[PDB]
Amino acid sequence: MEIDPKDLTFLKELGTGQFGVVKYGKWRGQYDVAIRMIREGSMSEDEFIEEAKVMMNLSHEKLVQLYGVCTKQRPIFIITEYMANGCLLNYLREMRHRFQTQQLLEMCKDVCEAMEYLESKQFLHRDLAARNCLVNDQGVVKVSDFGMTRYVLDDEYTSSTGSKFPVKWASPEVLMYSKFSSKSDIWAFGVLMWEIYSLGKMPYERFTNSETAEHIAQGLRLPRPHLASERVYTIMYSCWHEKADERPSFKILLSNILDVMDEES
Ligand SMILES: Nc1ncnc2[nH]nc(-c3ccc(Oc4ccccc4)cc3)c12
Repeated sequence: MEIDPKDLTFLKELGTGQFGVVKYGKWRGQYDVAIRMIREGSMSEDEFIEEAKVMMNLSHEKLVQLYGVCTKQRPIFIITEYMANGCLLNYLREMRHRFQTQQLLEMCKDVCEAMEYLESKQFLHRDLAARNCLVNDQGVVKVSDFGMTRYVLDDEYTSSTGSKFPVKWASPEVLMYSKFSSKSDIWAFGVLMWEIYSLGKMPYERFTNSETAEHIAQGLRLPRPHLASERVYTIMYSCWHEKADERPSFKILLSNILDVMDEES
């Protein structure tokens, strides 16, 4: 819903992200929030604003909430639930010796639940990766920046061969046909699981985007992480079926996750 900046306070700088500067602050006094100032020239504003009202109506505990927006000025402001521990990728790397596999599987339940809610609303992410997931003060993981890639003007960020396109998280049908589906978000979730159990290592770190695309196209798949059990690996590997219809839905995935958690007792 629209927010009068009168009701906001800027308290600290969190840094500049892919879509502009971000700061920590307070909304209506009692709400810790992160206000992002949208880089000018980066977004299709009208389309993004209209879709923002939709992402406002998406609510789930494991999804970084959108509390409102300031659109009658530029740069547009986006007021979101504040995640004290920052990006999940850097959270994974900083506490490399402080995560037990039970906490890792928890982080996977969190992501899978958020993506199952997004699946059930027939809403696509289009860029699921650890760098777009955030962690709050209680170690809980939440998805964010969902559907944001739909509104980027830079063609490098959108085209299959763009220099900034996340090939290493993309399914074969996204690289070859630009066919986005919940199944491509599932492929991406598989890669994300690999990020989690790898404690934040870059998938195919030493591959050019092209080399990755071709290897993926010919059957190469990420190696089982050291901290991943044969059951966890089975789940993230099942996310990477060549045939989209052969990949299990996020609901079936969450169930498998819960089965592994139960067997981890
Ligand atoms: N919410 C944060 N909490 C702590 N640190 C942070 N750094 N950056 C952000 C951030 C802020 C706004 C934002 O817009 C959104 C929000 C939800 C969905 C899509 C887009 C996406 C990310 C952030």
